[PDB]
Amino acid sequence: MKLEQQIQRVILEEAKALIKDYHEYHNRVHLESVRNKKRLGDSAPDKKIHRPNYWSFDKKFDPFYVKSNYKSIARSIANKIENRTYLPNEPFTKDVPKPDGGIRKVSIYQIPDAAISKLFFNRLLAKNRHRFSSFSYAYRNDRNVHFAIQDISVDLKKNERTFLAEFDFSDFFGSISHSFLNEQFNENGFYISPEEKFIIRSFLRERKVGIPQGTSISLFLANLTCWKLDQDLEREGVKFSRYADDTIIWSQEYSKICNAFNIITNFSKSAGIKINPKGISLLTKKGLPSEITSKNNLDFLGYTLSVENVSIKEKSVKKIKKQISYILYRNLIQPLKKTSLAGQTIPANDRDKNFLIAICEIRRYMYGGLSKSQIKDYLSGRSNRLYFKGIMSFYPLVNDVEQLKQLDGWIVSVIYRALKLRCQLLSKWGYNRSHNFPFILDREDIVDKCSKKTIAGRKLFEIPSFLLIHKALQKGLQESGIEKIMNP
Amino acid sequence: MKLEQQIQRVILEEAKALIKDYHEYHNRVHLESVRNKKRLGDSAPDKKIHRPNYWSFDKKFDPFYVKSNYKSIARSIANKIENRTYLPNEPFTKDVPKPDGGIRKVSIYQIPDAAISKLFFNRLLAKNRHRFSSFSYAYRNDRNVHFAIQDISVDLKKNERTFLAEFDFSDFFGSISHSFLNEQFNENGFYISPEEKFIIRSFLRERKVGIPQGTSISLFLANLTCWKLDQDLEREGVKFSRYADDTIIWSQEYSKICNAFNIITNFSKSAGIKINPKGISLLTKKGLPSEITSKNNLDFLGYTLSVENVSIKEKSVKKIKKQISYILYRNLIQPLKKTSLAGQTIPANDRDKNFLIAICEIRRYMYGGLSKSQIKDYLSGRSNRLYFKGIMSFYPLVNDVEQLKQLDGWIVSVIYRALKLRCQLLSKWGYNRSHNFPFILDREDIVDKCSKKTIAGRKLFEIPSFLLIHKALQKGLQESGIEKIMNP
RNA sequence: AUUCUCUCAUAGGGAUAACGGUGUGGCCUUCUACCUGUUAGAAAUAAUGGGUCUUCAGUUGUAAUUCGUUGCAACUGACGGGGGGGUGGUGUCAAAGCCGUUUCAACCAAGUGGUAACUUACUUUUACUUGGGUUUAUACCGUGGAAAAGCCUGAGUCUAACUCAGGCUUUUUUGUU
RNA sequence: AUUCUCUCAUAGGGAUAACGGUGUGGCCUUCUACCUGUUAGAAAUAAUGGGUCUUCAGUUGUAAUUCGUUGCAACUGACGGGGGGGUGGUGUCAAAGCCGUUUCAACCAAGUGGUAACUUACUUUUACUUGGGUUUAUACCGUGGAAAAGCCUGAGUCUAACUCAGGCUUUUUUGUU
Repeated sequence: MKLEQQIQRVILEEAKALIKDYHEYHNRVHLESVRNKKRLGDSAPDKKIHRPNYWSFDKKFDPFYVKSNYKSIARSIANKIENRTYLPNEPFTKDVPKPDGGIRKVSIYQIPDAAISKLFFNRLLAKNRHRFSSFSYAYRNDRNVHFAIQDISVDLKKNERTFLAEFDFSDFFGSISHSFLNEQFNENGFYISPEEKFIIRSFLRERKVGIPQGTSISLFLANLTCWKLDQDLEREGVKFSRYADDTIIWSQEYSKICNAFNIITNFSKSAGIKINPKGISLLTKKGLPSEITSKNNLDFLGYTLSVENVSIKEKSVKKIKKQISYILYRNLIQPLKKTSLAGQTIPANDRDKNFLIAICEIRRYMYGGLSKSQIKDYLSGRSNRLYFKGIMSFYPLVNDVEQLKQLDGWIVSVIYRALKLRCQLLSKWGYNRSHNFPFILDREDIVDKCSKKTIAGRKLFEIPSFLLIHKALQKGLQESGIEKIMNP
Repeated sequence: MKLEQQIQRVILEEAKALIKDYHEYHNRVHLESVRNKKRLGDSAPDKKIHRPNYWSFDKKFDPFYVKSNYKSIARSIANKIENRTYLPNEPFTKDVPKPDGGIRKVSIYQIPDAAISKLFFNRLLAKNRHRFSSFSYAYRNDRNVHFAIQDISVDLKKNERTFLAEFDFSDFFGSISHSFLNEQFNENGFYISPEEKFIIRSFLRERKVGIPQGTSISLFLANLTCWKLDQDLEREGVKFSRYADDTIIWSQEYSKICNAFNIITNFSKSAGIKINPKGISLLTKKGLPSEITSKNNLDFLGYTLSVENVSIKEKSVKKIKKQISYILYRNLIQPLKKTSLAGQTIPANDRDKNFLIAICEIRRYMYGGLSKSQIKDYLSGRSNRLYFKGIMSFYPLVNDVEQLKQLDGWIVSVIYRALKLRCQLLSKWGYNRSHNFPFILDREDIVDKCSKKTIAGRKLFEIPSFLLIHKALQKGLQESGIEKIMNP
């Protein structure tokens, strides 16, 4: 297997994946434009197929061009690597404002460069996995981060007291001396081949100071750079997880966390660049008090972890509520708030197509489109597999029944209120439908009525419930684990 | 995917693997009997195809019977699991004498029970991998134990003073209360499903006290029973590895090792059964002295690990020498020590077929059959892949050039001496061949002459060298890692 | 029968001789520096049959250098143990030493009180075979078929002896070849 | 051209209109409790069209029990928020409270100084769609072909005006369908 053939395969697969994503993009845009025409009538805006802007910044950001000449690109890249002259082209960088007031600098390399990065740095990560720490993730959406969450959750539940602290490694990775990185190349038993060292040094030479964040090379270079920090924190006995440019360190002892702070600074001085906490707190039971500055629950990647349970962060709950409310608004209010309702089917005959579309959109967003019979069949044993899609799939570890029950109530209440406003708007337009099915139900009846309603032999009006899919998620976690339910 | 179908697949695959192994066994026996006929002439023993004894102790130990009625076996096993009456049949148990003076009780379950054990306990180990420790292995031949070795090796090289201690958990797993095991079923975030709990309890009920060792269920149950010991040792800051019923705990601090001893004592008390050391020592540079009872090098699974290098254990070197010496003896002396040399080709015309067979046997044992051109192409870059088979494949981490150089000298010397004895014996039988090629070379010439010799255009007289394949092993470790060279 | 198929199936029924593999060589194709006859051929190469090195470290010169280092020469420094018995120089006031010269030893053995054996072997596991796939020959485990030999039992004539029937063991060819 | 093919190839040449995908439905097949018309049929079922629950905790009885627990009934305990404005009881010496009664609110909002909008959207990533595979219809991105309309430029007769040629933009059908 020659290197040129390997580069060919990698570049071609990356290009094909991007092409497939764009094809599905424009197909989705067309299907949605057809549905939106049906929804907003003549007011429906016209389709607008966009192509990513960075496709034009360089021709090699474009999947279609790279697929046009991936053989020549791979040929030249292999020759440049063999002659040790290869240097990656500049990536597209956009500065996104971090909510904490910082700046996260994304880097989108060109398809050839990204392909080479994956080919080599996935190999280096696989070859050196046992030298790296446990809970080290390059992205804050990585599916494996929940393992770290699980650990902290378990610890929080068991430990009488859990001291925690947080750190921002953003500036560390923005400006870390590449000479320090190079000093780590032959330490901690890392198996880095000479050609791999050339590719690492080439991607670093393309940069000037710091490691590119959010890239195929980020995880490996971070682990290689922070290997001594990880070793010192493990020798102290604290547990830690690095996700992107954030690090959480928790322990059962105050002295241990203090010494961890000391370790981070010894590492900061040795690296030439400082690491600053977001800082330190104690997590205890809600009833019991604290001696040091403390909070009841930590917020860790969309989870509010407490000594009593794991729940969804209020920001994440707000996002869920935003999506559900906008589903209902888009399908049941926005069309009726236009200047003309021409081409928009007005509900009649005890049938609202808009309400079915909205309930189904909410069901897709939450369950992934599952029926309550499917979920109950999984919960009973009748069925041995239930696909776990939707928003709850991203919160597999939630065990807060009260939160999900409250969100159930909120879903029902918002359905009632939006339907009432839809009736009011319809009546303004001159279509009395209050007595009809979708607008006559009282709130304390919606669920029941919609549960009984059937169309095409399938109950497509049932109001989706977070608690049912939570039951299923708990069973699926106890039967398959986290990794098997966050992707099929 | 129903449970019966899953059991069917597993039982059939296990039976087929065993059948394939037996077929290859008798085919090998025949090929070797043909070669041995050629070697020992009329004195050659007759073939004797054996079948494993345990195949007859129960019909389900026999792969062929299980393949005969694997459908009925799977049907009944699935029904028994669903009705929660399944109980594994007694395994075959032979008590082997451990060199330390102990007894290792191996357990060979029947093909159905082994298949079920794999099906469920591999799932459990995968689903709970992140809850387990790093260096936990169920066999002392597991390919991943070398990662643990690598870790300690690195530590030894970097640390001045590496306090080590060793522990025997043999009696712990021989008699651990199954109630303690059951108490751990709902701890450390372990995801164990109800059916998995039934299967664990069934395999335990089949036993009475302790965990079966050397089985598919050994690793998981050992991790589940020792999870709190692992957590305590990790909080202390010591690093440890459990291989089978052996545990090595190392640290850079004496206080940490002493506190680890205290932890093991407490865990022994909480389990109702004691854990005894083999005990506590300090590993330092060869030149520098020590305070406490100390040794220059620890012996860990075929490795003599020192602060200066990693070498092969003297017992393992003895084993290598035994195999090479017997190869030469069998092919060059034993046939000539028989009563009659009838049917045995006597060397003449400057060709010794026996010497070629012996050199090729040694090459297979050492290199795996590689040519020195293949190894030099890998070492140079001409060739990008060299399969790593033979004895050195089991010692991928050796970096002791002196040991390999000494073994090179020993190979050349033993070749010379065995050839000289072959010449003497041949002359007794009345066949003077001292002037001929295989009996004329001086020791300090053997390699050179054998290097230049060629047959079929390929140099199959070259004396195999440990150091060349060590160069190749080092390059392959720096290019592919441990996991990729211990199995292709 | 280890094949194929039925039984509310970790066990039992049937029906056919096949099923499952092994070494060699062939094509396919994965990667492989240089120099060469001699076959084709118009110097483009291919199959073939002979040969050479190919690694690591330092020094120095040179080019790049984001000051971690990197490409190229080209010079030497290693690149095949240890032990026993004699014997020469060294190399010192003696002597350890350590240079080399010859003999002994199949290994353990640089050791045991002593030293032979062993590979379908001993064993804490000391464990694996030649990049992936497929078909001309030589085969293999089991099962089936055929023949021969030996032994035992029973029946007919019956002093002997002969014939028939049943059972058991062993050895040879083949359909997979 | 995003197809196919050549150049010692991160770039350039050519040749053809195709390539790459999407929703629906069909078969294949993975797993799916019970009760039912009405179609086939001799009660063996299949496609169909309607309906019910299916989870968790405790108590008790019972069977196993390696004393961790496990199968089965069968009884209740939860199993769809919060807020604002009025209003009844409670439930106390007042009052917090907390039972229920009606209205308001699309969400954020249990809040902002104020409250609307928004899904190809905002964003630290807030990220994904209905078990696997394949073909009748409706399509999609790009490219190609055809037609129509508009604008600009040049040429001939030339006051006008007409004709031709070139370029640019937009909109419609199809070969993939």
